Amino acid sequence: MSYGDYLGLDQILSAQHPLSPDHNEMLFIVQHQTTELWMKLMLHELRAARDGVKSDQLQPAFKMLARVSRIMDQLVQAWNVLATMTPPEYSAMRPYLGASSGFQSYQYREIEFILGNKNAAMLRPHAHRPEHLELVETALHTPSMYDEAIRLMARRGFQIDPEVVERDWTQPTQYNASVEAAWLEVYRNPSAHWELYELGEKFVDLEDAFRQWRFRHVTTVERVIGFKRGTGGTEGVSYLRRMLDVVLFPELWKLRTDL
Amino acid sequence: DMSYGDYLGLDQILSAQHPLSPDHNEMLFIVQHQTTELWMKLMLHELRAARDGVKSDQLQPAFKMLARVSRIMDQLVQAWNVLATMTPPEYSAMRPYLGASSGFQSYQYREIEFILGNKNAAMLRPHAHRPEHLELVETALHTPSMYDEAIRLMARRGFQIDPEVVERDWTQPTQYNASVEAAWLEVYRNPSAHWELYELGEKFVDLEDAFRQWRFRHVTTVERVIGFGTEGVSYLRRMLDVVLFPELWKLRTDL
Amino acid sequence: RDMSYGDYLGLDQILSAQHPLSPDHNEMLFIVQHQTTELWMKLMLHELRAARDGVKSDQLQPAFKMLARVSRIMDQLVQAWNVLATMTPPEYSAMRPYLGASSGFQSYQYREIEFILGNKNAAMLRPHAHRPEHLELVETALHTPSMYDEAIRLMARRGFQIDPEVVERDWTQPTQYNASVEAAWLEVYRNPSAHWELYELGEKFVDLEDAFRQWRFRHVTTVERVIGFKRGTGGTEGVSYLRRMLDVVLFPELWKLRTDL
Amino acid sequence: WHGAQMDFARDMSYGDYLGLDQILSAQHPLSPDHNEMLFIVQHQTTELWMKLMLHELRAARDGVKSDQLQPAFKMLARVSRIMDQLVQAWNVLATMTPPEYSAMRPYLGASSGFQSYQYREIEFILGNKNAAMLRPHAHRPEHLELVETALHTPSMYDEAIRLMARRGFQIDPEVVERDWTQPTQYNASVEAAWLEVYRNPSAHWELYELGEKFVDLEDAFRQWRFRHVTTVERVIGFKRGEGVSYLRRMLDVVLFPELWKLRTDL
Ligand code: HEM
Ligand code: HEM
Ligand code: HEM
Ligand code: HEM
Repeated sequence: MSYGDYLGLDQILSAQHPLSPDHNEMLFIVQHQTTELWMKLMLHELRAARDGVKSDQLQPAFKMLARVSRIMDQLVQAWNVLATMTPPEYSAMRPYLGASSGFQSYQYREIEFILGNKNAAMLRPHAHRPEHLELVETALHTPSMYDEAIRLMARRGFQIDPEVVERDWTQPTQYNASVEAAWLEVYRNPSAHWELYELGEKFVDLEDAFRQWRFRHVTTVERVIGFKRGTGGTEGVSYLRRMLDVVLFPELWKLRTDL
Repeated sequence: DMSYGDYLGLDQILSAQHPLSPDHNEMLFIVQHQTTELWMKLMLHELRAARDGVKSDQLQPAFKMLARVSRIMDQLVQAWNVLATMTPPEYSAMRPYLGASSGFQSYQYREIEFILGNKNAAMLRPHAHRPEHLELVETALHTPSMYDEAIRLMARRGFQIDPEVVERDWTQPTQYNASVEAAWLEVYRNPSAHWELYELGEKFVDLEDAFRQWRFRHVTTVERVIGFGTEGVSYLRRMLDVVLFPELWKLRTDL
Repeated sequence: RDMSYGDYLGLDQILSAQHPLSPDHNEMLFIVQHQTTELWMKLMLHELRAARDGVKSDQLQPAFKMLARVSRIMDQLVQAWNVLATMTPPEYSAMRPYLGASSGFQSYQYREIEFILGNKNAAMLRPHAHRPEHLELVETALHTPSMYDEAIRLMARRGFQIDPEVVERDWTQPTQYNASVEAAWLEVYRNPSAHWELYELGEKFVDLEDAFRQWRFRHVTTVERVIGFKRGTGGTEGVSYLRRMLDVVLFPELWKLRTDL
Repeated sequence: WHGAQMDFARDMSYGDYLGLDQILSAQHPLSPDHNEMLFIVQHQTTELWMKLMLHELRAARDGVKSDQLQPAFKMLARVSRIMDQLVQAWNVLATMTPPEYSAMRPYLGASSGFQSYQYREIEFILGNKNAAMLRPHAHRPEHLELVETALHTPSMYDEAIRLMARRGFQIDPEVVERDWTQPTQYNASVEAAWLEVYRNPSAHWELYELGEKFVDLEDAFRQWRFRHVTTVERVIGFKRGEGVSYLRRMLDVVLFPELWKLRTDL
C-alpha cells in the first residue's frame, strides 16, 4: 500500500469543488469536511464508550471519552479558521451555493441522538437518502449514552424510576427527580462512588464542549452573515440561538443548585 | 437542488476510511491523517495566493491569507493531542497490517516544504509511480518559493540584493545570503520606514515557528507511540534543524 | 543592574499573594485562576490603551500589531477555563462558606476593560467607592471616549459623514446603534480595497467582541457547572445575571452591517 | 445594579480575598519601552501557574504514596490543563519583535531563569535532580531550603516505582531506595514492570493509566521546553559562542526513561 492508497486520499483530496470563482470557497468547503471527518471518529468513539457503559466496563470508556474530549477541542478551536472569512468574501460565493444546510448532516444528527437530543422531526432532511435515513432512524430508536448511564446507575443500586430505565427512546430527555437524587448521592459521597463521580464529570465536559461548539458556530455564522432577523424560528441565526438552550444531561446540571 | 452532502462530497470523503486491522484505534490513525491532509490542501491554496500577492506587490491581502494560514497551523499543531491518546499496545495491534507506507509519500506536505523554500529534488522519488503528484511536486520544485519572492520584492523596492539570489537554480535548498540579511536588518532597524516589510518578516518567522512546533509534535508523538540516522525517529529528529528563512533568524543576533 | 530574577519580577509579592481561607485543596486553583486572569487583564489594558492612542493619532499599523497581541492574550484567557472546569461542585461547596461576598463583580480592571470597549455603566463605579484609587481609575475610564468611539471619530476624519452627535457626546453613556455609523462601515466593507485599513480595523473590533463573547460564555458555563442556579456570592442572581450580560453588544453597527451587505 | 453588593467599606472584597494589591502592583518596568509589560507579565503568569502546579503535583505524589490513585489521576488531569496554558502562553510572547526587545535589553541585567526556584522544584519533583542547580538560590536561604528539600525528597516517579514494588513487581531494591539527590536513570527491572503493565493493560489498568499520565506530563514539558527555545531564539537569536545552546541541550532531558524505552521493546 501507498500512503495515499491506505488513507483513501484519491477520494479525500478530490472532493473540493468550488461553485463560485472566489478564493474563499475552499475554506468554506474544507472547514465543513474536516469537521465531518472528526465527527465520523467521534461517532466511532462514542458508540464504543456507550458499549462500555452498557457492559459495566467504565475504565476503557473513560479513555474513549477523553479521546472524544480532545476531538471536541479541535472542533471548537476550528472556528478560529472560519472566523477569518469576512462578509464580502462570503457574499461573493453566496449566489452559487443553493439551499444546502448543516441541517442535513446526518452524522451531526446521530451525535445529538447519541447524546440524548432526540427529535423525530429531524429525520425529514434525510428522507431522500434511504441510507442516511436508516442511520439516523436507528440512532433515534437506540438508547442514548446518557440513557445507558442512568441504566448503569440503577444497576449499581440507585433507586431510579423504571420509566426512565425503560421508555420510548425516540423521545427527548426530560428531567427526572429520581435521577437527580442518584447523582446527588454520588457527588455528596464521591469516594464511595468514584467511577460514577468521574462519569458524571465526563458527561458535564462533553456537554460543556458541545455548548462551546454551539456558541462558536452561531457567533461565527453571525459574523459572516449576520442575524437575519424576521426570517423564521426554524432556520438562520434565530434557530442557532435557540440551540443554545438545549440541555443534554439535565439532572447533572440541576444537581449543582441542590447540592 | 444541491444537497449539503452533494456540495461537500460526503459520499466520497465519508467512505474513504478503510481500516486493515480489527483494532478499534485504527479509525483514529486514519482520520488524523485525513483531516491533516485536508487542512494542508487549504493551506496550499492560501499560500499560493499569498505568494501571488507578494509577487504582484499587493501585500495587504497576502497578510490576511498568511494570518489564515497561521490559524490552520494552530489547528494542525493541536491535532497532535488527539493522536497522543493512542497508546503503544493500541498501535501495536494495528501495525502488522500497515505495510511500509510512509508520510514521505505525502505530496501535499512536500509542496508545502517547497513553497517554503525547503527544496530537495530527491524528494520527487516517492511520487514517481503517480504522474499527477509527480507533476505537482516537480513544478513546485522549479517554482520560486514564497521566500524567493519576498527577496525579489525587496530588490524591486530598492534594496541591494545579490543578482545570484534574485535569479537562481530554484530546485536548490534555500541558503544564507549576506545581502538579504542586510536588507532585512535595515527593515528591522527602521520598522516605521518599512512597515510592510517588517510585518512580512514577522509572518515568515511565525510560519517557520509554527512549522517547527508541528515538526516537534510530530516527532514527539511518533516517539511516544513506537519509541526511538537513515529514516525513523532519527530522521524526524534531524528535521528539527531544517531552517527555512535563515537570514530572518540570523538577523536577531546582529540586530 | 545586579538585581535578580525574583527581584525584577516582584516574585516576593506575586508568590505570597495566595491566601486560601478554607481547608480545601482546591482553593489554590480558585485563587490562582483569578490572579493569572487579572495579571493578563493588566497587560490587556496596557495594550488596549496604547492601541486606542494609535487609533486617535492615526497610527493604525502599530495599533493593529497591539490588537493582534490583545487577541493572543484573549486566546489564553478563554482556554484558561479548561483549568477551572476541573473543579467539581463538592470541591467548590467546601470552600464557599469561607468566601463571604467577594466576587468578580468587584474587579475594577474588568470594568476598565468593558469601558474601553464602550460598555459604559455609571452604576459600576459603586463597588469601588471604598478604594478611592480604583474609584478614580474607573471614573476616569467612564469619562474617556472608548476605543470604538475613537474608531468612529477616525472614520469621520477619513471623510465619512458621521452624525456630529456621535463624533462628540456624553461618553459615560453606553454604546447605541447609529445609522450613519453603519453606513460608514458598509461603504468600507463594500469597497475593501479602497478602504483596507478601515476594513482590517473593523475585523479587529469584531474579533475582539467575538473573543470577549467566548470568554463571557465560558465564564457563565463554568459557573453553572460549579454552582448551578444558586445565587452568586456577589449577591447577584448569579448565572441569570451573567447570561444577561452575554446579551450586550459592544460594536452594534459592525454586526448589523452583515445583514445589509 | 441587579441585587449586587455595592458597599465594601466593611466587607472583604474580591481584591482583599485575592491579594490583588500584591499582584497588581508588582509590575515595575525599568526601560521606558511599551513592551516591557509583556516581558514581565508573561513571567509572572507562568510563575503563578507554576505555584498551582507544585501544589497539585505534591498532592498527586501523596496519593501515589498512599496508594490512593483515583484522586491523584484527577490532580494530574488538572496539571495537564495547567501545562496546556503554559505551552500556549508562548503565543503571546511571540508577538515581541527583536527591536522591541533590544530596546529594553540595556535595562535588564543578569536575571537568569535559572533563578526560578519554583521551576527547579518542578524539575526536581519530576526526577530531574541536579545539586548544582541549588547554586542560583544561595543568596536566598528560604528559596534554597525549598529547593534542597525537593532535591532530597523522592520524585513523583520514584514514588511510582516504589508503588509498583508494593504491588508485587520485582523491582531492584537499589531503585526502591536510592540516593534521591542522584539524577533519574534507566533501570531494567523498572522497564520489565512497565512492560508487564502495558502488555496486560486490563490486569493493571491503574498503572497503565498512570504510565500514560507520566508520558503526557513529560511530552507537555518537552513542548514547553521547545516553545521556550524557539521563542527565545526568535527574540535574541542563537549565539554560537548558559545561552540558547543550553536551552537546546534541555530538549534532551528525559524524565521517565523506561516508559519511553518500553515502546521499542513492546
Ligand atoms: C460561514 C459558514 C457557515 C454558515 C453561513 C452557516 C450557517 C448555518 C445556519 C443558518 C444554520 C441553521 C440551519 C439553517 O438555517 O439551514 C446552520 C446549522 C448547522 N450547521 Fe452551520 N454555518 C456555517 C459553517 C458551518 C460549518 C463549518 C459546519 C461544520 C460541519 C457547520 C455545521 C452545521 C450543523 C451540523 C448544523 C445543524 C445544527 C443544529 O441543527 O443544531 N456549519 N448553519
Ligand atoms: C503514530 C503515528 C505516526 C507514526 C508512527 C509516524 C512515523 C513517521 C516516521 C518514522 C517518519 C520519518 C520518515 C520515515 O521513516 O517513514 C514520518 C514522516 C512523515 N510523517 Fe509521520 N507518523 C505518524 C503520524 C503522522 C500523521 C498523523 C501525519 C499527518 C499527515 C504524518 C505525516 C508525516 C509526514 C508529512 C512525513 C514526512 C516528513 C518529512 O519529510 O520531514 N505522520 N512519519
Ligand atoms: C468556578 C469559580 C467561579 C465562580 C463560581 C464564579 C461566579 C461568578 C458569579 C455568580 C458572578 C455574578 C456576580 C455575583 O453574583 O457575584 C461572577 C461575576 C464575575 N466574575 Fe466569576 N466565577 C468564577 C470564576 C471567575 C474567574 C476565574 C474570573 C476571572 C477574573 C471571574 C471573573 C468575574 C467577573 C469579571 C465578574 C463580573 C462580570 C459582570 O459583572 O459582567 N470569575 N462570577
Ligand atoms: C524573550 C524572553 C526570554 C528570553 C530572552 C529568555 C532567555 C533564557 C535563556 C537564554 C535561558 C538559559 C539560561 C541563561 O543563560 O540565563 C533561560 C532559562 C530559563 N527561562 Fe527563559 N527567556 C525568556 C522568557 C522566559 C519566560 C517568559 C519564562 C517563564 C517563566 C522563562 C523561564 C525560564 C526558566 C524556568 C529557565 C531555566 C531553564 C532550565 O534550567 O532548563 N523564560 N531563559
